[PDB]
Amino acid sequence: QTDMSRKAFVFPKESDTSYVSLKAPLTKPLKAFTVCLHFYTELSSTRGYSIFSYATKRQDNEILIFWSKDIGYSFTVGGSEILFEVPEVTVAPVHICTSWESASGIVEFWVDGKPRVRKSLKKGYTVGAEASIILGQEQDSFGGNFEGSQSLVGDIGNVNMWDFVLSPDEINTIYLGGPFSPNVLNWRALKYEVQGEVFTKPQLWP
Amino acid sequence: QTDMSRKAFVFPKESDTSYVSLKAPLTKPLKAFTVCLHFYTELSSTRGYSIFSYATKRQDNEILIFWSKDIGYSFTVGGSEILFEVPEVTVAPVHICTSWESASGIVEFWVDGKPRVRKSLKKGYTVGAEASIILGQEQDSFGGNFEGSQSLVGDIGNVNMWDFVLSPDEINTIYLGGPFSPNVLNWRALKYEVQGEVFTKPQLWP
Amino acid sequence: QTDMSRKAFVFPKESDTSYVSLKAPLTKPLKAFTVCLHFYTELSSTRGYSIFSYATKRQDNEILIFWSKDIGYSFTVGGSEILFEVPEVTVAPVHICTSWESASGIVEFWVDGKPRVRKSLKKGYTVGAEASIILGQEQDSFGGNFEGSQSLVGDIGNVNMWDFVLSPDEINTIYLGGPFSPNVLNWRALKYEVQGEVFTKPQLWP
Amino acid sequence: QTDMSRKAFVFPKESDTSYVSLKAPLTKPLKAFTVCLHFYTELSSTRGYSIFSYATKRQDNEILIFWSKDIGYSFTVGGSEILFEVPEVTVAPVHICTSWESASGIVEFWVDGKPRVRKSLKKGYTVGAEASIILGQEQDSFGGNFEGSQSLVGDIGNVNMWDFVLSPDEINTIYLGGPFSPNVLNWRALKYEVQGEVFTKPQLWP
Amino acid sequence: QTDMSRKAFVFPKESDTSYVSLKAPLTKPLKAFTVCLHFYTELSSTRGYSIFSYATKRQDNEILIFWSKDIGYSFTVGGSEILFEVPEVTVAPVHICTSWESASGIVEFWVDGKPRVRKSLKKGYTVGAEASIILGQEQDSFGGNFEGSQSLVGDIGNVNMWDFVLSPDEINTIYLGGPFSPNVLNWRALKYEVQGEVFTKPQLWP
Ligand SMILES: [Ca+2]
Ligand SMILES: [Ca+2]
Ligand SMILES: [Ca+2]
Ligand SMILES: [Ca+2]
Ligand SMILES: [Ca+2]
Ligand SMILES: [Ca+2]
Ligand SMILES: [Ca+2]
Ligand SMILES: [Ca+2]
Ligand SMILES: [Ca+2]
Ligand SMILES: [Ca+2]
Ligand SMILES: [Zn+2]
Repeated sequence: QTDMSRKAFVFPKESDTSYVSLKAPLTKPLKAFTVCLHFYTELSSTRGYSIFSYATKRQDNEILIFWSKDIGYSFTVGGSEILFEVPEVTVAPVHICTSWESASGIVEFWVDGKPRVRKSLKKGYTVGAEASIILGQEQDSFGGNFEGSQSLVGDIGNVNMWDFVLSPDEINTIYLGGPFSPNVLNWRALKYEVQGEVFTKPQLWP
Repeated sequence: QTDMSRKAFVFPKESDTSYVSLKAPLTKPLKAFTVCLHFYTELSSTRGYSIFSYATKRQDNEILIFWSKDIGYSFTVGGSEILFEVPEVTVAPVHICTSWESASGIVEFWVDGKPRVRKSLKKGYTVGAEASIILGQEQDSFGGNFEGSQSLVGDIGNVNMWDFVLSPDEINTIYLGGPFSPNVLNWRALKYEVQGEVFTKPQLWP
Repeated sequence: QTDMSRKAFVFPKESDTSYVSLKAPLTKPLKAFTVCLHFYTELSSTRGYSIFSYATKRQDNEILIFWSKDIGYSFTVGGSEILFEVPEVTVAPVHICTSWESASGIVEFWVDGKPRVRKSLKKGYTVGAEASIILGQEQDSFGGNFEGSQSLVGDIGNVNMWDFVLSPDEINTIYLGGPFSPNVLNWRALKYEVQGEVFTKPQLWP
Repeated sequence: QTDMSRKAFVFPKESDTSYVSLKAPLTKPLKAFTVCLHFYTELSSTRGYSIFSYATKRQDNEILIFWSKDIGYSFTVGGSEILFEVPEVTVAPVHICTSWESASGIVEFWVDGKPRVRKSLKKGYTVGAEASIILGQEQDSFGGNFEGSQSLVGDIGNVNMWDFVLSPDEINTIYLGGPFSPNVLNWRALKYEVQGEVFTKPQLWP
Repeated sequence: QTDMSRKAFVFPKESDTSYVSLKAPLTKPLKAFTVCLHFYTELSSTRGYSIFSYATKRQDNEILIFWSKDIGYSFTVGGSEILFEVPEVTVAPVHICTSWESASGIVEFWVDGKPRVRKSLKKGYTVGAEASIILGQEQDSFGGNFEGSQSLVGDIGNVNMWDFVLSPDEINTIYLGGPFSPNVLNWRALKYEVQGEVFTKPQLWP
């Protein structure tokens, strides 16, 4: 349990061996979640990259937030993908929150505190809770099989996860700053293991 | 009967089966009206879609607010249409207010609190009081004959209707969300029925 | 003799029969004038139109403010024309003031409270006192001979006229909504006759 | 000497006969100077024009501030020219200050209170003190030989000249019109002669 | 040892002979550093130029901050270059800070107080302490071999340097004007030699 407040993980160049493994108190399967995080990369007009990679022993893409060049954000749950298209890239750090709810299939995707349209994905599914949660690489197997062509080059931080859907008022707090207590991954009480070329530095964003 | 304040209807996937039917205490046929609503969709550069479908047994397009692909807003009263061309799509929630007065034929169309020029439509006509008012689908018959290629995919809310023409000052109060009470459809006391895949969630816009 | 404060004339369709004639209490030969007004039309990228038409029995274009397609504002006194070119159309209400002085020939043209450069027109000329002053149409004879393809379609209001050139401070006050006292035509004590399809409605601009 | 505060000279049409001669109480040659002024013209895309023409018996362009069509501002000392190119023309009144110091050759050119990069011209030169200073026309001889295709059509005023280089703090005050006391030409104590069609009117700029 | 507060160096013309050489008693090789400065030039869309050139006998580009036309900022440590692409030039003074740490190889580049992505250069290297630190020219040997085609034309000032990586809050303090004390180069106690056409003038930036 380490407090990572105001610090981010830095992956300064492309590799297939640099990653952070985040440990969640494994539990019953999830019927809903929210994941929020900050990241900052120049890779967006060049190639695609994984932002957050959650795999189970039986599904490598159990939850995957990904940037796909010439498209925009890619969001996948239990192997099924949906797109949130982005016509202009930002040259600045980005905050995202994304959520999924089994009962409705609704996915929300929030970029710098502003919502995309609601979309539909994997209504009725359950997300497994024996997970391998990885920052900086895209998993093709449980805890492994990374591709350098999907590695994250740049900074990522403030990764928090909850097992329910945050309301728009709660998102606004996470984006602007205020008190909250994530119950799956908490940045202020983070259990993690680093591997390869990854550094811990003061965050570049407010 | 339900205060829908801060909530919206969500239509997360294309279909011809998902809709909301709004119930008005309607008695007197209409010689004037104002409709205002907020909606959020990414469909605008892909296809046309219906925003507000008001149908009677004599005229399926008695009041129709529609987005026409590569044209802009389409406004229909008693089967006759007028266009408000839009050169550039805004991809963000939009507030619209539209009004018609039979005496002059004057139509107004307001987008995010800004007026379009006044136009003329159906001077002398009377709009039927026995109506089916639908969100999410376009009616080709009283309460039905929907076409999936005209469904709204996204969120709609703050739907309000009056049986007279709001003044520019009153429109501004609606847009900034000051106190009002509509006399045909009131979002703060709405009676409605839901069909198919539609959800009620906290509104995405402020 | 009517206070038109906060109201505008609406000309919702193309025609050669809808117009307003304004009556000055006057008849003194003009050695100078200023004309101010607000108007709102969506015609500007499609065709030309008359904005303010002042005719005497000797000269149909005695004072003429006109929009000419692909050029911009055309301003004529005593049948002689000067242009104030406009590269990009504003699709929003516009406020204009224009003035002329016989002694110097100096013309000013102010758009949304901002001055165009001073130009020269008809130095030494006298503008006739007995006039037909028309809104909505362009006159080719005293009080008539209108051309439908040059009709104003949209709203016009706040029309005022003085028999001297307003200073830049005075125009700034008129634009910003301060106090002023027109001595030829006064929108707050307006004597007029309407013909054809013209309506009086709350103004759309603040 | 008259106080011309709040007034500007107006040259309403092209000519080669309209100009204003400004009288400086000059004696000792100049080893530095600053000239500031406001001007407003719409000529900038169709031809060049003189802004401030200072001539000596031995040199017609002893100091010349000129607008070169398709280039931007042209600044000359003792017949040697430097350019401050302008990619996009502003169609609004402009305030300029420009300075030159013989000890360094450094030229400054400020446009609407913002400094261009410093440049180099005529280091060690001395500027003649028996001068003909004209507005409205470009001198090819001491007090004459004007070219109509180089005449200023528009307004000019707030013309002030010191025999030293103003500091950045002082320019900011001259742009803000805080207090200042020029020692060569003082718009508040101006001695001048007019010729041809030039008018004095209240300034268009605030 | 001069207090340069509120002054800048001015290089008014392109040459290969105008430069400033900054002196300080550095003894310890550098395992980290930060440099900050203001500069202002109009060269950016015409050609490349050197902003801060730090050479050792071993390496002419030991630390080099450089502008490359049609590309952006170039940052070099020990002859190894990284780019920070800039597609739209800022035609105004700019403040930059740049830092490197040997332990991680992480480089930071901040423009007008906002950070670029973190990149990687020369992990494990050491920057030599016996240096030639030049403004105004780019070094191809220890203290010389200047190329006029890489000369800086414009102003530079507020040059400071430290032997450690400034944190984000420390950069804020510098950019926003708070008191600070640098430990390698200090604008308030600057020792230097100058050759050629270089002037000291009041700074053009705040
Ligand atoms: Ca995978
Ligand atoms: Ca993969
Ligand atoms: Ca229909
Ligand atoms: Ca249909
Ligand atoms: Ca005509
Ligand atoms: Ca006519
Ligand atoms: Ca000359
Ligand atoms: Ca000449
Ligand atoms: Ca070199
Ligand atoms: Ca070189
Ligand atoms: Zn944040």
